[PDB]
Amino acid sequence: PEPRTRRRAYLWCKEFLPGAWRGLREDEFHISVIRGGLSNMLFQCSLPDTTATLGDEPRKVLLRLYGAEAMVLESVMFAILAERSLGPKLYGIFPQGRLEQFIPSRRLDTEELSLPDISAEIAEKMATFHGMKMPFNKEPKWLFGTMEKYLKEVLRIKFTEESRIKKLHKLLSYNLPLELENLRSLLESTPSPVVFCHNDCQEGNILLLEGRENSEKQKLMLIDFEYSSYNYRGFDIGNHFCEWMYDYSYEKYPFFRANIRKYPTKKQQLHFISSYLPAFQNDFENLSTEEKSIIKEEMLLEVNRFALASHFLWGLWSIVQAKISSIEFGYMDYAQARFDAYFHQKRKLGV
Ligand SMILES: Nc1ncnc2c1ncn2[C@H]1CC[C@@H](C(=O)Nc2ccc(S(=O)(=O)C(F)(F)F)cc2)CC1
Repeated sequence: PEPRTRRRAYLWCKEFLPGAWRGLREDEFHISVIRGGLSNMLFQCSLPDTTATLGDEPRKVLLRLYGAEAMVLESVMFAILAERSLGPKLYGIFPQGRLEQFIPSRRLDTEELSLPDISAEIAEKMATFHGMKMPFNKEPKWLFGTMEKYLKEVLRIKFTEESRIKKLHKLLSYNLPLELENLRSLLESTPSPVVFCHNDCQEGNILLLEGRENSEKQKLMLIDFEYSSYNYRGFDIGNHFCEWMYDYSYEKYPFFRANIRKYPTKKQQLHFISSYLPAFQNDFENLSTEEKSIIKEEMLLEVNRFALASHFLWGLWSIVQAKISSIEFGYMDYAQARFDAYFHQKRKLGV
């Protein structure tokens, strides 16, 4: 970072954080980039090793700059999740960004989502997240409201470059407005409890906590709640299952691989929900084998139907990003991949 912003960040840390941060000079302030870009930039700020801690205060903190009533809701949500220890602590909030607890950890990779212990804990963390009471609108308008929003943007897109017109053209040929109504119809007739959903539960949004790699059941934290809202539970689980097929670490264009064969098997899904249901309804454990098994089979139909909305939603989303995003990513190919998966899943389900 340039000297002007380095100023900004020094002051935030000095003005907002307790103990040693308070009596610290500009010439003892360490900050380096974690993630650059023009939106949601991340930086680690730290004390010198030479400087002694006074009280509770942390040695490292993460600074997050927004870059680019939405802010009120996200801030409140983040504060609340920090109070309940479900997210990183919140140390500072200001117009340009926030200071949060730095969680020593790494992101999971796509392959890890299928490891039984990992999958089981995600299901447990997700169930916990789904139990949160939040001061937000409890009507499930997010999913279809967001899909309509992006669809309407998609119909207005026009591309200057030539290959992009052809790609958009193939996508528009599916009759997106009509297909959206097909989806709504299917989902309106699929019962799914409304709950506080993460809405974006992918490997890059799950941290594996340092020094807990040997723990069986408490080694992960869910992060990045920008899309979170009251939603059908089926979406969050179906969305997460879709995320087994996609790997965003791929180092060449289009900067992702899709592997349709990596969608969880019946067995792997059952592994996930068998960890989910006990964690979401505490007395589920005490049902009869028969009653448990009826609930589980029903739940598989549910999440596999909702997985269609994941394909449809991120497909549309991805067309819009191709237009407006600064990030280096093959959006249009990703959109085609999500729609291919959408039509494949309808075939699999017989819808
Ligand atoms: N509160 C949080 N919210 C979202 N993500 C978080 C949070 N806390 C941690 N993380 C991820 C953890 C894993 C990962 C990470 O640590 N990356 C990273 C860390 C440090 C550097 S560096 O400063 O250049 C270094 F090399 F160390 F010197 C560069 C990159 C990304 C950040």
